[PDB]
Amino acid sequence: AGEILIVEDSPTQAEHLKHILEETGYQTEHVRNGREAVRFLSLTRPDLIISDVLMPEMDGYALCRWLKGQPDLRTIPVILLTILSDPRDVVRSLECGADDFITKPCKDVVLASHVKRLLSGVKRTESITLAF
Repeated sequence: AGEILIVEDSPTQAEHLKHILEETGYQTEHVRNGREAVRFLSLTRPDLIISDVLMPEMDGYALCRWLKGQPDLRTIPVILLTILSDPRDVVRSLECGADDFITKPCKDVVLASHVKRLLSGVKRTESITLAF
């Protein structure tokens, strides 16, 4: 129990995220950019999303802004994996509206506890639901 969508362009980094999250017991799915995540979320609802920033088509900031715009999807917790190397990085992060920020190079332990914490938070909420 725990279905997590990983949004990551680097195949090896995606794999590392796959390893450490499945080892703690989550089921995971992988997508390469934000636009693919949109296509995924048309059919499937994950419990949590982890997105990197740098990606083709639709970057992680843009995906977060989009997710928080959608009335049924805004509730899914998003972790932004980000690198803050200049003031524009800080501004883009502050505006994207992710639920959690983790800067790259990170400890697996920290990523682990963040996922856990955010997922214990959404244990306070049907086959058919109307979108109106």
